[PDB]
Amino acid sequence: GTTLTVDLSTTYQRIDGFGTSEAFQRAVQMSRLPEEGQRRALDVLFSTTNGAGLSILRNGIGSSPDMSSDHMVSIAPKSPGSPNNPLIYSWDGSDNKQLWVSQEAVHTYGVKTIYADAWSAPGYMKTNGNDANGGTLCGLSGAQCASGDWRQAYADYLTKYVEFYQESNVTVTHLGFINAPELTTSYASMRFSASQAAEFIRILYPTIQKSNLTYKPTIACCDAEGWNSQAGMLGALSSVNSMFGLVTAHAYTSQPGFSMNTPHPVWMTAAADLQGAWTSAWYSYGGAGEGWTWANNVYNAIVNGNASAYLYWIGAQTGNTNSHMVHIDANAGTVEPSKRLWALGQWSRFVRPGARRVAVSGASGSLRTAAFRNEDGSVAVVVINSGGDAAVNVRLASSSSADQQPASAKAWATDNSRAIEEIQASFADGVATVNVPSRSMTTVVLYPA
Amino acid sequence: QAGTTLTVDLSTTYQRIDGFGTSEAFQRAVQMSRLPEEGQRRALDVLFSTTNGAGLSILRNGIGSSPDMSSDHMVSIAPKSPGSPNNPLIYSWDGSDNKQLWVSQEAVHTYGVKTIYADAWSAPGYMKTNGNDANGGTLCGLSGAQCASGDWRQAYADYLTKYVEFYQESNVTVTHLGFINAPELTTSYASMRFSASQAAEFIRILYPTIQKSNLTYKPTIACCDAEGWNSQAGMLGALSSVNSMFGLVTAHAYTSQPGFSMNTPHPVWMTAAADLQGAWTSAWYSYGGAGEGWTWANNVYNAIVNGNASAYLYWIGAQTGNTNSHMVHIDANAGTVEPSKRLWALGQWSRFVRPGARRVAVSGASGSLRTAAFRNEDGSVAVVVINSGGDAAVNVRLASSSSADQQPASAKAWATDNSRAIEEIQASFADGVATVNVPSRSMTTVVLYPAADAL
Ligand SMILES: *[C@@H]1O[C@H](CO)[C@@H](O[C@@H]2O[C@H](CO)[C@@H](O[C@@H]3O[C@H](CO[C@H]4O[C@H](CO[C@H]5O[C@H](CO)[C@@H](O)[C@H](O)[C@@H]5O[C@H]5O[C@H](CO)[C@@H](O)[C@H](O)[C@@H]5O)[C@@H](O)[C@H](O[C@H]5O[C@H](CO)[C@@H](O)[C@H](O)[C@@H]5O)[C@@H]4O)[C@@H](O)[C@H](O[C@H]4O[C@H](CO)[C@@H](O)[C@H](O)[C@@H]4O[C@H]4O[C@H](CO)[C@@H](O)[C@H](O)[C@@H]4O)[C@@H]3O)[C@H](O)[C@H]2NC(C)=O)[C@H](O)[C@H]1NC(C)=O
Ligand SMILES: *[C@@H]1O[C@H](CO)[C@@H](O[C@@H]2O[C@H](CO)[C@@H](O)[C@H](O)[C@H]2NC(C)=O)[C@H](O)[C@H]1NC(C)=O
Ligand SMILES: O=C[C@H](O)[C@@H](O)[C@@H](CO)O[C@@H]1OC[C@@H](O[C@@H]2OC[C@@H](O)[C@H](O)[C@H]2O)[C@H](O)[C@H]1O
Ligand SMILES: O=C[C@H](O)[C@@H](O)[C@@H](CO)O[C@@H]1OC[C@@H](O[C@@H]2OC[C@@H](O)[C@H](O)[C@H]2O)[C@H](O)[C@H]1O
Ligand SMILES: O[C@@H]1[C@@H](O)[C@H](O[C@@H]2CO[C@@H](O)[C@H](O)[C@H]2O)OC[C@H]1O
Ligand SMILES: O[C@@H]1[C@@H](O)[C@H](O[C@@H]2CO[C@@H](O)[C@H](O)[C@H]2O)OC[C@H]1O
Repeated sequence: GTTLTVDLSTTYQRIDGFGTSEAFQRAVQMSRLPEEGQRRALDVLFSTTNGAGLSILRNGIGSSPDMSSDHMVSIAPKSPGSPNNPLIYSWDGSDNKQLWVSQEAVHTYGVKTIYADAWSAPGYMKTNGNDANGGTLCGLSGAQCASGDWRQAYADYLTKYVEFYQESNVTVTHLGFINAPELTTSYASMRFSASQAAEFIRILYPTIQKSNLTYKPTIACCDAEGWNSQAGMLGALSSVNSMFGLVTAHAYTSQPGFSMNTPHPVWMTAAADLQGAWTSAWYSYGGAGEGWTWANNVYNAIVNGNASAYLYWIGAQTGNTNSHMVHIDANAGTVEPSKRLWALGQWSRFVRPGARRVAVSGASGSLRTAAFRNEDGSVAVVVINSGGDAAVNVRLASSSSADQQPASAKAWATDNSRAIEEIQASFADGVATVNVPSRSMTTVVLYPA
Repeated sequence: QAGTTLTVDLSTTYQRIDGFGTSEAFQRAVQMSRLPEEGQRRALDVLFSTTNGAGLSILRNGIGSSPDMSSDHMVSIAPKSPGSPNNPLIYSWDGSDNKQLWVSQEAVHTYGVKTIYADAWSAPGYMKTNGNDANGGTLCGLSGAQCASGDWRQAYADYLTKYVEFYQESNVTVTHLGFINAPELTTSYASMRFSASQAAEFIRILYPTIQKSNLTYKPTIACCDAEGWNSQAGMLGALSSVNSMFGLVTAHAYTSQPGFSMNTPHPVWMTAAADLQGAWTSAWYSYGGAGEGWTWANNVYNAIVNGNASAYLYWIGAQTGNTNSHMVHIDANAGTVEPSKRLWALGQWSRFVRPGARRVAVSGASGSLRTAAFRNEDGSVAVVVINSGGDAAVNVRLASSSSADQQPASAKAWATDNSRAIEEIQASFADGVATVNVPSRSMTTVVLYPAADAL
């Protein structure tokens, strides 16, 4: 059959993980389910044995005065009157139900990567006096305010949000201070040029470093709405590459189809079929909402976009568009996972944080392949099969060390009939033989003893 | 103060008490079986008799993991590997289970025990990363434990189910089932290392295996018999995803004490404690030392009132040897059995606080008295009085708020102390109030009985 030979001596990017968000009170929607529904939603998102095994949670650092509509209330919703005054913190022990989701992810399911991102400063820190409708942080170049220079205050505020999480037994590992900085919206939004982002990183970095935080989070930038948009910010960011450690971008205004010129890992932090009528299907005709489509979208972001992580926009939510992976039926108190959840899971269950992408060769026409060596030495080989059932042999290169060689193998597939379902893996003399199902994503894993 | 009045408020309730007990694992049951017939009967009586012994209501058995009965090892029902987990397991039943089946049959059919907790300390060696039931190692096929020989997770679930079926076919119902013991500890004897995450992983496999089995009674899954409260409490977060698939939290009292309530929806049992290394003593009170009956009466109190425990098991019941690892001493040469006052301390609880009792509020204790109260399923109310002072005149009553048909029509009392082993004392009863002289340095239990069916 087809023989796929993994070359562990040819390496690419590290994989930090896969995930999603419950921002904008999507966590509050989850919190209103019955106990059994809450548990099923958390399980299908985070379970490493019986769900998607998502390894990254992205939270919003709320900017709004209250929890009206779907707004994320800020930890400091009321102005202290001057940026020279201590901020007025009113920690509610909830953070828009994101603290609960985070505690479950970390303490119940073993998630270790928590990305907190502000879509805006509080309104009193901004040129327009409002967390919505754009505007900029007071005190940046070209943004003087009568009320004062709020740059250090905003750095102190973000540091305090991370401290509140720490005191609630959750370590925020990555910290963002803008989202879609190129776009004014009717909801939480804030306009920074790439230059202003560099200016603010020079203030935020020493604030974190001098803080009493147990773990100093890595600063991220800038959650632009597409690859091209974020790539256009990298020149101005290059002066501060010693002071941040993660580039973030979405997949809306352009696709993750090229390697960005940055020394940092690059995460694709939001993608979705936002407008698409709800479908739970794996494959029907290759539509934009189909699980098969999203298995390939992830492949493309990793192999062509050089992404180290891939986050779907929203995990569990109500509504009937493909903006989310897991449908909440608030009436029945029920939870329905789409095959998009299982697409992201077919990746995340087997390609764990700290994996290194490695060369695989031998694929035929109708197979797209990628390989990853996990920190534990397990070698996950992804096979996306656009044809009929295919006999595939998976092995390491001749030149592989005996300590890298597998003593056992397993395989799982997602297709129309399967949700990360274990399939037979014949194992003889370092070689795993699997029948990759028609129109499936199959992951074959080679385990050392 | 016409004595100290203890007033029970039946409207204020706490946890249920499932019972009190011990184990005869690691061939301690074999040591009992070697006694002359009268010695066997005396050992069984002092453990289980509800009239003339400690009335222990729970037995904890080991699910043997060893390839043979060398040393004190518990031989497995499946000591020989089938080579591969695709192959049916090879069951080699000996009709004995390291003499635990006999102790169980006597407990259930002679003495009325209804709760039988079977716990594996290891899978058989051939199912593990180290190929041995001792020296730790992990079940093959769990996350972080892939084995050349295969994935033995389903096999181990099938094996545990089959152990329960062999008991069922020998007319004993296993009510509770554990699959690890001290999962944080590697030892030179039966031992197996699981993280809390691995335990949750295995529960997701074991639960449906039990539910689809042909067992007459589906036992409740327990976890995880950690060596202390702190160690077990640290496992609860990873276990919380499978709270719909198990029903009992278990922990020991070695590496920390049962001094706080665990955050779990399940009943919590303290399934092993002992003065393991203390020189044998049979005494109730000498100075408050680690082996004394008085100290163990207080350890039970603390586990129930401060630990929120629903059950309390001493490590071993009857055993040979010269330490306080056990409650009842066997002299294999004399063929004799000698209960310590630790046996009588646990019986001073278990005789009167029967399975299903609900802990209830009691007020009025003076400085020398520690008190707790329990409403039994039959409406009888057991009031424990632990008295560190001289003889204490005490009155025991229900709160005036009580329905007149909850109010006792009779009362009895028993005490354990340096001279008494669960000995009846006077409970003078007038107009719903029991009056007792609680002896110096004793544990006394006063029971208020409603009239019930009696004219
Ligand atoms: C000290 O230790 C105590 C334990 O020893 C501990 O007590 C525990 O307290 C918590 C918190 O108060 C209690 O949690 C509540 O539980 C309610 C359900 O309780 C009933 O079901 C339980 C589980 O039953 C399963 O397991 C048993 C054995 O495994 C079986 O006997 C059962 O058949 C059943 O098995 C089935 O299900 C299993 C999975 O669960 C499955 O594996 C199995 O195969 C099978 O299919 C019982 O244990 C419990 O029994 C108690 O109560 C009965 C009746 O009084 C007694 O007779 C018993 O002796 C025993 O004491 C019950 O039968 C939940 O409903 C409740 O959740 C609701 O409320 C919360 C908020 O508190 C809401 O967030 C939630 O959404 C729920 O809301 C619903 O109900 C409310 C009504 O109040 C309503 O307003 C709302 O709209 C909605 O409808 C909560 O989870 C827990 O039960 C206690 N345990 C026990 C054993 O009592 C105590 O806290 C400790 N103290 C301290 C200080 O820490
Ligand atoms: C893909 O992304 C990785 C980062 O995830 C890039 O790795 C960097 O490569 C440069 C140039 O060789 C090194 O000096 C950096 O130290 C690397 N960063 C890390 C964190 O490893 C890699 O260059 C990217 N690939 C392409 C084709 O652009
Ligand atoms: O510029 C026009 C484009 O269509 C954008 O609006 C798209 C792609 O860049 O942007 C996306 O719009 C929808 C956003 O979702 C919402 O977030 C706020 C919340 O209150 C709403 O309920 C959501 O619909 C998404 O964040 C954004 O990337
Ligand atoms: O880590 C060191 C500690 O002292 C542990 O050894 C203690 C308390 O955690 O653990 C206890 O050690 C003795 C064990 O009893 C033995 O069980 C196996 C049997 O073969 C032996 O004869 C017994 O001594 C006890 O189970 C354990 O809790
Ligand atoms: O490894 C396999 C798991 O991936 C599988 O998980 C299931 C995925 O589909 C969901 O609908 C189920 O709830 C979940 O259990 O279970 C089998 C296991 O071998
Ligand atoms: O109710 C009382 C029993 O608890 C008591 O049991 C005795 C306890 O001490 C043991 O040494 C004896 O063998 C045992 O009979 O017996 C008297 C009864 O009133």
